[PDB]
Amino acid sequence: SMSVKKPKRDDSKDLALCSMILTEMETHEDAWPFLLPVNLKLVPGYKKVIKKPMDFSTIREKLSSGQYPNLETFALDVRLVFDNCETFNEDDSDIGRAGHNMRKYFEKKWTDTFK
Repeated sequence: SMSVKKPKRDDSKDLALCSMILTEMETHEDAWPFLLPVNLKLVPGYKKVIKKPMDFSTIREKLSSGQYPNLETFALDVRLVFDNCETFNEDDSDIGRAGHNMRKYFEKKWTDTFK
């Protein structure tokens, strides 16, 4: 509350650490479905169904241009990529499996880096 704060955590490396996580996600062999925005002209249904499209290149652009106010907002976008994936793709499909793989891969890097 006013003049009553938990000890100040060092957040000075967060931008650099998120960047590294995101690079590792970009270079994973199963990243291919998430590297670029889904083409809303070429994929029927996607624009109407998926209210907040997200992908790694968009995350990268936001990260590099100071559009994430904090760690949590970066993690929410990353998770959105996989939530979107699950909404649109069957679990038993190459893309559905990629999504589950990448979320697991992500959450581990996340826990190891920040928890």
